[PDB]
Amino acid sequence: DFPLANLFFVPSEDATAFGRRLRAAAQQAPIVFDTAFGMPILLRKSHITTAYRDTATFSTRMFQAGILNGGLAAMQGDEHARMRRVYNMFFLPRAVSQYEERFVRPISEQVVDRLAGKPRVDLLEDFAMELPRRVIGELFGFPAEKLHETDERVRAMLRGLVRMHDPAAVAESQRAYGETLGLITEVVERESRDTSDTLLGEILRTLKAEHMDTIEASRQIVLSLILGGYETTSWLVANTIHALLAHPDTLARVRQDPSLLPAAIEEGMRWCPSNFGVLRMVERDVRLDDQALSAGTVVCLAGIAGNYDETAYPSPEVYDIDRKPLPAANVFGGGAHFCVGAPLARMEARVGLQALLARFPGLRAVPEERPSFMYGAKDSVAHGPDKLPVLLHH
Ligand code: HEM
Ligand SMILES: CC(=O)[C@H]1CC[C@H]2[C@@H]3CCC4=CC(=O)CC[C@]4(C)[C@H]3CC[C@]12C
Repeated sequence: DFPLANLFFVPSEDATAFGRRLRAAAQQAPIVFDTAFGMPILLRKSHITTAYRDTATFSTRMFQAGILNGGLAAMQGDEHARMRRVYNMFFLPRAVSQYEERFVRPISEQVVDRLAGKPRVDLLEDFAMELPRRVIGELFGFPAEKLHETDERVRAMLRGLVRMHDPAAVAESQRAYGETLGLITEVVERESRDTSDTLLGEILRTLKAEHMDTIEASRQIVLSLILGGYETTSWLVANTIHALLAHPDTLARVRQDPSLLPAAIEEGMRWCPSNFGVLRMVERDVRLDDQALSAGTVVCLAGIAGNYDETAYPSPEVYDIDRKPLPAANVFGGGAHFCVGAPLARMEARVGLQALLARFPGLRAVPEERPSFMYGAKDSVAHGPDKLPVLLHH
């Protein structure tokens, strides 16, 4: 029906290959069928914009088939709106500033402390993964090590949400959720008590006030903070520091002027996105110009196919934090489901990188050890590096 393509599981030492591959595909056809994802990938900007706006035709009901069933992302319409308002409260600008001052700045200093006393470290495992894990730890009131133990299971959960037609991926996702249910239940039970003094405690109290604090709803709060708050945020941090390490003159500008960090992060989401976009379910036969999609089909909206559009972003292969306006991020989705955690993720990248750059004026990539980039790095559902080895001192 649509041309066949292999857009995702392709390794390269070039961080731009992923973005370039999606743009080139979009130039050849508006929709491709990906041989690994097993579903159509929409690449054309106008079609993606139509799809994000029309939730009656492009739903998230495919999440009712997997481990997110019962959670926010699987909800539609008014049910979705009501729970979305609860989540929104916890990610308002002032709430985020409060997390920055109370939790994220001190944690970032502690994570950077642990890198001291070593000539070289891997910023992927030792920084990019560590910081978001410890922030979620703080939100749960549980030791970050307990989350560290779930890494394989977390990635197994996510792989089956994306490759949802692959029986091995779906089975491993459901099994991994089963194998994490004890920890999730323990966290919910403790922070459901009147003695809770954690942010998760506050979220569960708000659900209780709305008579929404079912067993399933409370487990799904915890699940969403793990999958988005820990794992997915790690790769944004990783890709931003890679972009700076790969462009030493820009890294030096940003250490001398930390007010440039928001720009470095936004341009990094364009230049080296950690995500392609979203999944949607076609709810009724629909025509997109001369393209036809059948009711029941699950699709990917690959919003990042526009990142390397040279009419929009001249010299798109250049990491340029001076672009104006800054590029609109495509990694958080769109429409009514646009990532509710995005303010926290953006703030963690800024505060974490600020602490790292201030602490290590000599920071530089290990010249000899080039990272390899792929969608699916380390069995994740992210486009990112396999390692970020650095030298910390001159
Ligand atoms: C770089 C970091 C992150 C990326 C790239 C990301 C990406 C995404 C994407 C693509 C979606 C689906 C949007 C759609 O269907 O339109 C999403 C939804 C969601 N994310 Fe994030 N996420 C990140 C961090 C976070 C964090 C830190 C949290 C929580 C603290 C979080 C919680 C959620 C939730 C609850 C939803 C479902 C929203 C809804 O369906 O209304 N995510 N995220
Ligand atoms: C590939 C990627 O990074 C994106 C594509 C679809 C996104 C997900 C969509 C659903 C979702 C809802 C949550 O509550 C947590 C985050 C998640 C689990 C998202 C994580 C990141 C994902 C997996």
